[PDB]
Amino acid sequence: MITLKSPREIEMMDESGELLADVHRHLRTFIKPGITSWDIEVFVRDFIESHGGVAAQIGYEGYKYATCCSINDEICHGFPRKKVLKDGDLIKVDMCVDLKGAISDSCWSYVVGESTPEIDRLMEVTKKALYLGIEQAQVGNRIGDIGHAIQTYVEGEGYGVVRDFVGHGIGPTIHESPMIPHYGEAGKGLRLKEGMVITIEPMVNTGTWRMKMDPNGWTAYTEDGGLSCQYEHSLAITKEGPRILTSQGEELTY
Repeated sequence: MITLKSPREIEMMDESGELLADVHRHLRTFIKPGITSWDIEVFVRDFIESHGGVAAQIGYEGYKYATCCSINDEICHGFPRKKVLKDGDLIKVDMCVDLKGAISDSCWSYVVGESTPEIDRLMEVTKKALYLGIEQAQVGNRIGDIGHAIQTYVEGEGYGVVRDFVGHGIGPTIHESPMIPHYGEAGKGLRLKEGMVITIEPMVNTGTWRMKMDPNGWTAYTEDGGLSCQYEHSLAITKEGPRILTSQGEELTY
């Protein structure tokens, strides 16, 4: 149930991740005030599919979309909808790609139009946090090292680290064991081994880390109305150290 991938599998997951990365790159100019999150769904789904892939979230546990679009105080699992995006919206776009059977997952945050100081700071903290996480993903370190790197940094900046959602393994589906919490204690619990493929995907809130659920069973809101932010990568645990499968270019450049 935690499967270890072979070099060839990892390779294909890397090719899957390049297509998803490429969708993210194209989102940088497509996302603007006046579009809806439904337009993002349509565009992402057409891009993945016209390049041979399958949007792996469709049918996952009944989910119907290629994408999650979580706006502002929505933390994760927002539905793309025909609601107009505005100046100042912070939208997290989550998508998964299955390219010839190989899975990649990656959520990236975008600010729509003119940003604010509050949003520029939150996004830069969340993204740093992802990368501090990824640093801890070495063969031999343990899963709690990843949570401890993230929580210490996020909390030191004044923010809450969501707790109710966590990273996970990937391959052969979009969501496998093991769990990767984004808070925790260095040196605990499960040990990372070569050939694991996982996501790191901290969700960071400006105020409490607590959430409430929408009636739809999927979408989560911050409990206090603070903005929430997420960045995610898929990565392979290797002897060389973490190989980021969904990289969009040079790290922290984007």
